[PDB]
Amino acid sequence: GAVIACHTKQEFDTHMANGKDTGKLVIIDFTASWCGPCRVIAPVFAEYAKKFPGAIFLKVDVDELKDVAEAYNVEAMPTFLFIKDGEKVDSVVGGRKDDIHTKIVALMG
Repeated sequence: GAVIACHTKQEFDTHMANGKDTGKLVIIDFTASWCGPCRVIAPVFAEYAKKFPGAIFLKVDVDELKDVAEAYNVEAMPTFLFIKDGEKVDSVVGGRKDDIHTKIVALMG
């Protein structure tokens, strides 16, 4: 149960495809190194990955994958997107710890 940093669009796509194929919830943390709030939520997101080995936890640095961030209309940092069966199903804008846990548990079933 580990957070996977996706450093290329190709890396992002292969893990996204794995989640779609296996029916697992995928949670993307859209983050930046300049971002204070992102730094704060980072260890919490890492801990969720350990607690939920049944879901896939991806990290996307918005300045590294500018095209992926744009595709997801990322307009505040951090933004967490929840993907299920290929589609966005939910989001959390900001380091809202409890909200993130709640949605993981609810969406995983």
